[PDB]
Amino acid sequence: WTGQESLSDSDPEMWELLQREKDRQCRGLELIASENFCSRAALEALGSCLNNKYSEGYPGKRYYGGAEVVDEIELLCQRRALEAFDLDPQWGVNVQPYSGSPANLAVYTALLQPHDRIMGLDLPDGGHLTHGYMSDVKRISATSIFFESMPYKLNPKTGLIDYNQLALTARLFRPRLIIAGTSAYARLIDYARMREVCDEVKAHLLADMAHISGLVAAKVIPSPFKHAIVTTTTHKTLRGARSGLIFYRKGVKREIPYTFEDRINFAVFPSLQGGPHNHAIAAVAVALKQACTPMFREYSLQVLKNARAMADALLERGYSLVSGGTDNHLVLVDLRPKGLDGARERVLELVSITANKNTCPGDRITPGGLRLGAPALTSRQFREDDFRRVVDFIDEGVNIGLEVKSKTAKLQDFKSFLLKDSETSQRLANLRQRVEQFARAFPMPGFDEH
Amino acid sequence: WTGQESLSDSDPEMWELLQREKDRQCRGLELIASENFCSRAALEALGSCLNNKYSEGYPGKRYYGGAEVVDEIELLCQRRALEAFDLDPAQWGVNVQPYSGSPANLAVYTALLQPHDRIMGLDLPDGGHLTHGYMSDVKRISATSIFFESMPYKLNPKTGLIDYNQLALTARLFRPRLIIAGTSAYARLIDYARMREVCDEVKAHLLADMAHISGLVAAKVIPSPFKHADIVTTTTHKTLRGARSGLIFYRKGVKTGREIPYTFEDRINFAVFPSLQGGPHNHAIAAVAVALKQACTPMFREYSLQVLKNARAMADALLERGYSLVSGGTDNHLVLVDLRPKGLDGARAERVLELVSITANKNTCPGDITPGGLRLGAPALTSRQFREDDFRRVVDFIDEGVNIGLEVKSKTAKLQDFKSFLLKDSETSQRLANLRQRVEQFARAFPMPGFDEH
Amino acid sequence: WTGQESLSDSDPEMWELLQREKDRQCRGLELIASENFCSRAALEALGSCLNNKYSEGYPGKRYYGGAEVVDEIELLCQRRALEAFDLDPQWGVNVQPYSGSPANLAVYTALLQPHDRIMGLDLPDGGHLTHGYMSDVKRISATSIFFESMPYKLNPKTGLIDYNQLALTARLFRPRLIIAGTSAYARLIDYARMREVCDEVKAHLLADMAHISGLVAAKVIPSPFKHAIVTTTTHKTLRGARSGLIFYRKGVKREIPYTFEDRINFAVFPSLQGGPHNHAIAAVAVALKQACTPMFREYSLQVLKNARAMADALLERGYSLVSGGTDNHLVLVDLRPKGLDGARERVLELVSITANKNTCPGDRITPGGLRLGAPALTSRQFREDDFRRVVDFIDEGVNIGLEVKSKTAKLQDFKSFLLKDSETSQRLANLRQRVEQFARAFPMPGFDEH
Amino acid sequence: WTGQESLSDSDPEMWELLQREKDRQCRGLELIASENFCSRAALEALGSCLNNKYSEGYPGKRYYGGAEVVDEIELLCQRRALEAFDLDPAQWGVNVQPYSGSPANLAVYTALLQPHDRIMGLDLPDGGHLTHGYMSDVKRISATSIFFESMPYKLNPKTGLIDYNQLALTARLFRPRLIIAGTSAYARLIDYARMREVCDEVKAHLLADMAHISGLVAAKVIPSPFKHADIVTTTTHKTLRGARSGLIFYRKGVKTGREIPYTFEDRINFAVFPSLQGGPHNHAIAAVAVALKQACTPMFREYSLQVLKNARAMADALLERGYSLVSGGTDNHLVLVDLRPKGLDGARAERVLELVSITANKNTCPGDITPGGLRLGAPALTSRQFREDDFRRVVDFIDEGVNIGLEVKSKTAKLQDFKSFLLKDSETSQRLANLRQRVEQFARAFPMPGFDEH
Ligand SMILES: Nc1nc(=O)c2c(ccn2CCCCc2ccc(C(=O)N[C@H](CCC(=O)N[C@@H](CCC(=O)N[C@H](CCC(=O)O)C(=O)O)C(=O)O)C(=O)O)c(F)c2)[nH]1
Ligand SMILES: Nc1nc(=O)c2c(ccn2CCCCc2ccc(C(=O)N[C@H](CCC(=O)N[C@@H](CCC(=O)N[C@H](CCC(=O)O)C(=O)O)C(=O)O)C(=O)O)c(F)c2)[nH]1
Repeated sequence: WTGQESLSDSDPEMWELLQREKDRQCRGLELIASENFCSRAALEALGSCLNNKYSEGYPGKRYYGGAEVVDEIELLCQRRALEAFDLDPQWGVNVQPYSGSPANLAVYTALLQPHDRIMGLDLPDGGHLTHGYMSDVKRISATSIFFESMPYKLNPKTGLIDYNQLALTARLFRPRLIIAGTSAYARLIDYARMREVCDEVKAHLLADMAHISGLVAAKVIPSPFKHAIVTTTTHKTLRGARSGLIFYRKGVKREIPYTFEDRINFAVFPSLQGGPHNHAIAAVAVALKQACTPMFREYSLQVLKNARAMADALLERGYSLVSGGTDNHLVLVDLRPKGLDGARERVLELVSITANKNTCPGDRITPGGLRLGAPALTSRQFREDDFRRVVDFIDEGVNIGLEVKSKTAKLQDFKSFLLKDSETSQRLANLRQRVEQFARAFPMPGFDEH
Repeated sequence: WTGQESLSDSDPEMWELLQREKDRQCRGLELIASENFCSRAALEALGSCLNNKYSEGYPGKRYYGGAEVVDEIELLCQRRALEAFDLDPAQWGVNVQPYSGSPANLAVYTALLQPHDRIMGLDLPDGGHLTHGYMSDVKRISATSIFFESMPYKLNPKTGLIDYNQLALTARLFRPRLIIAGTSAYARLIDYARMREVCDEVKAHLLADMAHISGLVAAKVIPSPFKHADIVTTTTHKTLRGARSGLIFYRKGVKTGREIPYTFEDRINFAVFPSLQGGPHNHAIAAVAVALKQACTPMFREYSLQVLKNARAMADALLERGYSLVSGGTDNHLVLVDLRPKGLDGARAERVLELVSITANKNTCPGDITPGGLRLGAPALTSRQFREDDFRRVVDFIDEGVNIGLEVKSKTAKLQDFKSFLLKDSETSQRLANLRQRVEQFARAFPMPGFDEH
Repeated sequence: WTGQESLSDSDPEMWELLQREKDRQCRGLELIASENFCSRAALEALGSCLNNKYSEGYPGKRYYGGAEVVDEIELLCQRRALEAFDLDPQWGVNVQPYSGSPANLAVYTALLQPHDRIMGLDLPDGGHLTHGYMSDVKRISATSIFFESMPYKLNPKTGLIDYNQLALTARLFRPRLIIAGTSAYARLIDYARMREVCDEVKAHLLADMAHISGLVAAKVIPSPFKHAIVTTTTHKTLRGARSGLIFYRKGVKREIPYTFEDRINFAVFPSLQGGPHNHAIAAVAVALKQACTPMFREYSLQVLKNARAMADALLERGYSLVSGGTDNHLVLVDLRPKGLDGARERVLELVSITANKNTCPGDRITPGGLRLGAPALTSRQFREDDFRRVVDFIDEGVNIGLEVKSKTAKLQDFKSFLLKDSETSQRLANLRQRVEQFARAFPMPGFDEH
Repeated sequence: WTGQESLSDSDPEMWELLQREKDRQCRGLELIASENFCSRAALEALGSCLNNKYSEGYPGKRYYGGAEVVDEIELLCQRRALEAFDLDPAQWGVNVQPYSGSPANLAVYTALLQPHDRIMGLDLPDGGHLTHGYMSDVKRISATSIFFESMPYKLNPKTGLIDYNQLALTARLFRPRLIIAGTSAYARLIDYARMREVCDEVKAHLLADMAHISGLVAAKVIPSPFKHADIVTTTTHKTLRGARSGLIFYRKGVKTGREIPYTFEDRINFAVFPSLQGGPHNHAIAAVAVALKQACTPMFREYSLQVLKNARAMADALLERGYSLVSGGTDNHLVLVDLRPKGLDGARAERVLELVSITANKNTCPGDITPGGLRLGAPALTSRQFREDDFRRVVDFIDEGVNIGLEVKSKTAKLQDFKSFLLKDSETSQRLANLRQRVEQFARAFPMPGFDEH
């Protein structure tokens, strides 16, 4: 045993399940909002020898040693972050977060004291749990256990941010930080609006560029670097490895400076994390060079044009859509007026198009909508003529659930309907086969084999 | 643009630094204790297409969909983790989603302890990690010390072993809710049954950190903490020779007439998700499961027994050169040389051997901001098929390297001037070039796990 | 030296200032809302030998010994509390709080965990600080430091409790306890209203009977013992010594019981306090027997009739009045439409009628109204014909401040106006003399001498 | 109804119990340490018309109005407090609004410490109060332990003195923000300069509790803590022979070129109001100021020297009867008899002497839920013009009373049965009646401060 044997011959049991997943990602049209298909160039760096380097430290201030190469890869991800997200090196960025969720908790540990107060878009309102979600029976997110805070909702019959129930709940809550983060929100954030709301309440505003990372970088969608520190994930829209970073402003705000400088750096290490995943830091810096290319500018223009083409086709098929339309990479289809809901995701799962339940902007265990994300298959060189091609397959998939829902009542029986009916089982097996035949016809980033 | 281009031509600027570090890992003698060289089989799965699967959920309990195949790597990683440390699945459970060892430690705190509850951990300048609860005398630095109150338990400064007396004493005076038997820089073994008797007298949860001894415990090479602890956290890398991730081992099953249950299973699983993390790094989950099956093989046992034999040969050789080792010696994978009797501190050595391409780290010796010792790690080069005869050759290179720094200390005074002395002195740099190149010729001659090119 | 010498001969320096205060309390018409004049029978028990008894314990569960007499005085205050505030001994009461503020913090330590959440009427909205008041620069009340919580406001152009901004801010805050407490609020609390709001939000509702203690006891004003635990002070309206108590429901709410039982008893001791002020517990129990008398029923009917007579006379004099009128013991005069404000209290201070600034229901350092309390001089056998007699003296006092305000700008100069003008100094010296001559003509509870 | 009726005719039901307790205070030998008999001059001011003055504010900084005269009692109470303990007003300040000693202690915590900061205090079963931070091994009971984290510092169990070694040790391991030199049941004196060296090595605020030694310090009878402490809290009653209130003493004035200031003045004043309290109990503020001027007189010095002489005569007499005293003896106002060598616990004695009209309290002796000793207090009867010859007569009555309980223990077993034995046994009750009545004849013969009638 040497340690350089092939995965196919060292452990064929895992090689089995590795390329069975590569099959399913090519066999199916992944329309999950948070999902993307990383490039081979970044996937090669993700599984590189940089995993064998413990670099607990910082540029010039490392507690270890021998981090010669890792230092310049360290700063290059920073330089590429300042170049993919313009502005004078006036701005600083930290690239050590293990993912997007640790990036949000890090900024809280950096700027907020324990049990300090936050404002955040509720998870059933277009956010993730990192934004501060307590349930009415239990505290769910650690951002809600270590920091007390209250949800920030949007207009339930308009789909845009409710700035009336915002300044109201703000003056009555006086938090130290609010979040303008998006997980399921189809339009644009008014940055200048909430910035002065944050000084009326004396709060810092933080967003999540998780679903718009590449949209802001290619100047296709507006950026916060004149109206906001704000954190983001590496993947989803930037088409990279699983990591995260935190964008903080540096310099003056003698004049008063900006305090968002070394406390964020101190929060990710040595406060919350330890060894930087240097293989991920380099993998994403390859995708950070991807973000400075003209192809990425055209790819990003493709994802919005495709998200609007997906919407306009979804619009004509008889679907109501919260928000009114779309101005991002995502769709928030409202299926309740069409007799469908979010949970009855299982039907399209056995057809091999992966979606997710989404909180209905205004309903009452069963959600009422679902969330589709364009950039996943748009990375497969999809087009708008192929983006109304998707819609007929979603329209066909809805009709299978719409008919079995009329033949049942329970949903423990609705999902068992697709298993024992042996007639809908004929209809699903045939439906996925053409979805598999269609999905396999487009290129797929990454390795041909794994 | 297709997305399947080679890294060498898509970004030659990173291909530049990718094999320049692969050179430096072959170019240098990595003596860091926490560092290892992962296997090629795991690196292929680590940078696989499993990064393109968002599986926010749990095996069979996922809020998303299409998780048919991606689930099976999780449950197989579960079974392989319970098999690498010989735990029958009806008595023990394991969670394989922690992104690393630090999120794994904080997850157990959020799972069993309430905010501002009390923790006890070996102090960092005494052999512990930051996740164990380390405050400075001016500031709380680690998040385990901000969200949870904590107090250190130090060692006997003239014994080098964990003072298990000043632990049970101050525990009765502190009433903590969880104690850690976790080690980052300590050359001997933790008396787990001892810490078991302290943890049930005060009613506290006992957690260990197999971070530096995971594979030593996996090969049954050293006594295990899975019989004297309720929780056990570990890293997937370090001694286990895997990807950078973490695990959490919790006991399941049975613990008036009615029986006491076990509460850790569903509280730990809730802490890692949806409380603290989000998308599970499945590319790492599969990579560490690949190193988990290798870890159940007789080859991994032989490797782990070699790590001990090499760590003791490195220690016994350093002893004869006139060096001091706290605790007296070693029974694990690491050495903790005390450089104070040799007229040199921890930091100034760490710079000398760094520019010679022997990677060490400063370590604080019981006594005194600038340390006086270093931490040497066997499992890094033991994975390079090193032997004891090749591990006393390393020691002579360290002994020769110390004398280079020991002489510049006589020619300088400060340490802002000590580090620029080793750069411009065309005579000590000439002596450095011979030692650095000769270590390179020695280090480059050994095999290296992973891709030769990547 | 024996220890039984008279205060007049042992320390004449303090006897001087003791009977100079008894002069000023008789020489002036105390119209402070929180103020009352205690009876001699209770004042005698307040300075009794019960100060020399350390009774750290509880009925039958005392850690000390020899508390034979103090036990029956202990329970008698309880029995008199259950008799002055009817209902089956279904209800329990704790009589150890040192005052009213420690009573509120005790119920929080009893039912709430540290940093749990509260809802409370803001201090500038009719509450005290015990209700949870944070300033926009500093946390002021300890109820706001040990428990995070947010204010509960009222309708700013109606004066009644804003139940729209109540259920709104409630669902978005999900606290464990809300307060319905009054310090400056002229009307009645809808108890049944907020009780079900407290179960929609899953919160306990606590009030402060501080300004209505005797009004609820004589059945003149509605009680909470069917729609609420709720704490109160001993004095203000009950005309007793300075202490406090906490009223908690006992028994069932097998059936689920009420948890408000031994945790309140544990919070006042041994958690927050120590030695019970037994001299105060007995002094107030004398005033608790006062609350079961027909005279107290007629006295309480006098305070409301006088508060409405004071209002109706204040109404006709050209004063606007928030809330619309009055249904309690208090007045919340709105002086801004009359060119006066709250701060310009100094004028009537040198005239010897003591008032206090009150937060204007809707203004912008200088408040805009003041708070008068009827039960203070109503204890001096005042009448309604004597309660419009007050109004002309308040009307005259306003006109002194209204004219000097036109002759100055600053208020550091407005208060120095009444010192150096030597013409308004003639007008104030003459004004207080007839106020002193009028106030001295009525009986005064307590000792003739001290 | 006028409001000026006599208590005897307005409520004869309370006049019933008012002089029935005044009887019982003359009827019995009050041996409680914390208890004293307040002066008539203070009782007149305590139940004065100053209860009818709401003065939410501070001398010169009141948010209300008409506080002309009521202010002057405050500032005079300030001056008299600084004069009773010899503190020049430019170096020390005092706050006179705390309702008692417990709100005074928590006020200093809210003033200088943040929530969940750390406190150190002598454990309650070791000689401390609850305000010092006492948690049980199952529950946090005192509010000082819920809002602030804390840990006890115990005593040497075979010395009876405060272990100042296991204090500076565990302090370096605990990094507290404030330590207390406060005592509730400890017969010797606290080494303040010792606790001063521990409190500045860890940078912590040193606070004392003169609760049991306020008047002993006021008469300069025992060494004072006003030279080795930044804060000092005290009760107005107990040894100071005043009304039930509290005080807080903080240092003011001066503590690179620039000088260090003192931060306690405006932080302490803000904690007592408007943070924690509301209306100042001015009737108590004036009452304690009356006892504060008496405390600066040679009569109060003679009384305080007598409290020591009587406490030592009580101790030396108990020693000869075959009783044990922890610490060895006494140098303050209290005795801590250890009843375990006499075959009897703390609780069962406390019942016997209670029904004989000698008031004691159970006290836990270093060793073991049901104590084994009691706490005897001199200043209660020393205020009744007691002498040492009259304080060994008390001891013989305690010695005789113990033998009554020592024999019933041989005739019963439980303590639910021990307390009903002393009630229905027409033979031990006959022996109790002689001892109780003869203590009554002795106790009734001494003067009593306060009203004879009230
Ligand atoms: N066994 C063990 N366990 C582990 O876990 C471990 C290993 C190996 C790796 N690992 C895991 C990774 C270990 C990570 C780690 C460790 C310790 C500290 C720490 O705490 N050091 C302080 C000094 C740190 C300190 O003063 N920080 C100041 C900065 C002040 C400054 O920069 N300059 C001032 C200027 C003042 C003037 O103007 O005069 C000066 O001159 O001092 C602050 O934060 O404020 C100390 O050594 O005590 C740490 F942070 C981060 N082995
Ligand atoms: N030097 C000193 N300092 C002072 O400050 C001081 C003095 C003199 C006066 N002062 C100031 C006043 C002192 C105030 C003070 C003191 C101690 C405790 C305390 O903490 N005691 C616990 C037992 C207390 C305890 O178990 N409480 C249970 C109740 C459980 C129960 O009632 N029954 C169960 C049934 C179980 C079954 O069904 O089996 C049983 O049987 O045990 C709880 O709270 O849950 C102990 O002694 O350790 C205290 F609370 C309150 N002298």
